[PDB]
Amino acid sequence: VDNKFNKEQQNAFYEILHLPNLNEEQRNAFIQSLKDDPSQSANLLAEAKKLNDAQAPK
Repeated sequence: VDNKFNKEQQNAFYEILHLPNLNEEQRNAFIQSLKDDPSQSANLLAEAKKLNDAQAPK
């Protein structure tokens, strides 16, 4: 994105797009959240990361 978001948000976005033990509802709320407030992306990353890892297989 050249006029939409920044790399920090798109790198985080891809990071989220790569979560294998995530769900649509979560991946959606996150992606959307990222699309809403790109500034707090790193937060949605660490959050989607903690969630994906926390909600993953034992």
